[PDB]
Amino acid sequence: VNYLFRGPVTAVAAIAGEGEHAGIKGSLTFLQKSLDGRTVINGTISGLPEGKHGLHIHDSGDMTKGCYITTAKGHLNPFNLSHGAPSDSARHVGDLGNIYADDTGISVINLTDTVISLFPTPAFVIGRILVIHTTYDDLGRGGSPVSKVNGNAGGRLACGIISYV
Amino acid sequence: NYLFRGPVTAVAAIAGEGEHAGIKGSLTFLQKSLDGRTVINGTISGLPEGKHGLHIHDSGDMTKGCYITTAKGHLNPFNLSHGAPSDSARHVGDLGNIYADDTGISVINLTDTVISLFPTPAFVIGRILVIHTTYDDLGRGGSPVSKVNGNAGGRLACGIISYV
Ligand SMILES: [Cu+2]
Ligand SMILES: [Cu+2]
Ligand SMILES: [K+]
Ligand SMILES: [Zn+2]
Ligand SMILES: [Zn+2]
Repeated sequence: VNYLFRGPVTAVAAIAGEGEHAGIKGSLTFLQKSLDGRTVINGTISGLPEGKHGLHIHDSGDMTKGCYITTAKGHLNPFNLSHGAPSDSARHVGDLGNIYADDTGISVINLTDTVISLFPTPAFVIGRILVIHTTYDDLGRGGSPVSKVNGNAGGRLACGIISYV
Repeated sequence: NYLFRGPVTAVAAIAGEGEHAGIKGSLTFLQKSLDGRTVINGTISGLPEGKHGLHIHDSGDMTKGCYITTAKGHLNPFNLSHGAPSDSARHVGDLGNIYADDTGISVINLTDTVISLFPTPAFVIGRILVIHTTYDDLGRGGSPVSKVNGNAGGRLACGIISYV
């Protein structure tokens, strides 16, 4: 069969900020053993402001303008659902929740997801931008008009394209 | 499965680092239909004058920066030898040479029928596009890596091919 659909797939994202956030640097590894399997996500980021930060996969993979996303498209959402928590049934494919940075600015990313895919199914996330937001994802529960659009997590601190190892 | 329908648009943001952080460019890839031709357009600035190999590599991993010497393998799912874009024996990732003149500007307009923006075995999204130090010898160079990668030297700049 087409080798893109075979065996374990490993993907990575090099995460970096720019300008005043050029000190935010890290990486994530995505591992999915089989088409029907969960995806494990592991990594570290350093240089972050302490506290929670939304972690989302965007519909665009376009980084010609750095971490500035020109398109208005929003989070990766091929099933046209509303913004939710990773464990919610009403979520975008790109809704991976919050990560946490300690007071030294280190974040240990350690999570598993059953909605994203590293295989070319409709939930494919390769070739899209992974975003680390300024503040926390309210999981669609904040009562803000944009709570159900993107969790009201603010601007972008750092970005990277999810791609093949 | 929408990854195999309609027209697909992809982009690569090309950048150097270190002594070559002035190298900056972008390319757009357009493929209107599965198995249709792919049209490539863009520009790169800041390059040393002359010809530079342009290849899609097997890895998309940018986590060690662009200038590694660990990932020299071109995208080659069909296990052929390195060649020119028009050669019959070529890698999927073999896009030949671009040219930069004395301004350091390279203008790129290409059409390819080997790469794919759809997830067939010739899929190039999620892989690194590499601009090399010097020219691709198109497999006609006599170095022991002429048929492996065209003997184009190290890397000047990279960019991941991703969805628009
Ligand atoms: Cu977001
Ligand atoms: Cu090359
Ligand atoms: K073809
Ligand atoms: Zn969302
Ligand atoms: Zn080659």
